[PDB]
Amino acid sequence: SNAALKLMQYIGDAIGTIRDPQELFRTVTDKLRLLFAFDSAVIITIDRERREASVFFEMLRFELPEQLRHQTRSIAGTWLEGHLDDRTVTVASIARDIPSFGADGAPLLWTLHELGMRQIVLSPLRSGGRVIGFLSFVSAEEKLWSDGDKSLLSGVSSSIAIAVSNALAYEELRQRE
Amino acid sequence: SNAALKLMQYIGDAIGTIRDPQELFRTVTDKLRLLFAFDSAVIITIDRERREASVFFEMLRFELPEQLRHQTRSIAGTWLEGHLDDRTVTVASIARDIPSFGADGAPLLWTLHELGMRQIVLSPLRSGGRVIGFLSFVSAEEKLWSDGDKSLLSGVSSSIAIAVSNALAYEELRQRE
Repeated sequence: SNAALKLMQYIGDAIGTIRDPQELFRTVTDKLRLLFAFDSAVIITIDRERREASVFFEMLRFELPEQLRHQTRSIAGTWLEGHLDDRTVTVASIARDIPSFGADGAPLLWTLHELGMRQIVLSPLRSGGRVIGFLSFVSAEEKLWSDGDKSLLSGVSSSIAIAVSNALAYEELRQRE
Repeated sequence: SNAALKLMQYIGDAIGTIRDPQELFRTVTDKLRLLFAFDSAVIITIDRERREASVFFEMLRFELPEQLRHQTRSIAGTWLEGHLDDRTVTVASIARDIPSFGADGAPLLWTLHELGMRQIVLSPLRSGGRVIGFLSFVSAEEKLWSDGDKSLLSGVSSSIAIAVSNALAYEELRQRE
């Protein structure tokens, strides 16, 4: 109904008003909680050629160890690298839905499961035809996601992609001079 | 309505998939006609310091006089300069709501009326509190703009604000190259 409509208008408004990123994305993450269930959310940005991922923003309810607390890490040959072309939302059981899962090549995933996380949602972020990042949720319980929930998350993510791409361009401008 | 929600989702999606900016705005504009009945639209960029505005995108159903055609022009002392702090959408009768009308200070206004436009709407384009430009519509008929109409225009303008902001960033970026 108008619930999703109003959330998008709110995000839109927030984007064109709130000046600093860290407080923008807090406000946005908090409001997402009116439509979507999750315990923890992160925005990750992707460097396809360097095969790397960076934490762009986080709102965590757990605390992970330090080695896995790096802002940037390789994703070469990891489960995530296989979602670099996604158009739609992914809702996966950490321990069942991901073939990498083990202490082996998915240490992160293994540690998340260890922490008592059970479910991870991926919502791809696009700009100019390229996936530039993901919005992600992580939860202790397996939250039920209908196709329509997923569609609504896609739509709201369009907005976030928007905001994230803007920031990224203010960065690329900053470090070009 | 559902048509409103989809309109936003569609725009968010166009923005994340369409590499070419001119066809991005042709596409987004035409989709705006399904919910908004208007003659012609324009996207204008503002330069508050220099007191100028530039035509960024146009989708007109009429030609303008040679002398009103310019890419870049002064808005110093114009009725537009008074809307540079606007948060909300302005809907206005050309001959009744604009004090600059008729005076030689608003020749563009005059032509539009001459051309048979009667209502114009301003939608501020905003990125982090500052107005960077305007989306604007003209119609010969003075349609009723509900608050819900205006909210829709605002929310959708939000995304278009960041699309244009981004375009301007990449432009600078390809000069620093």
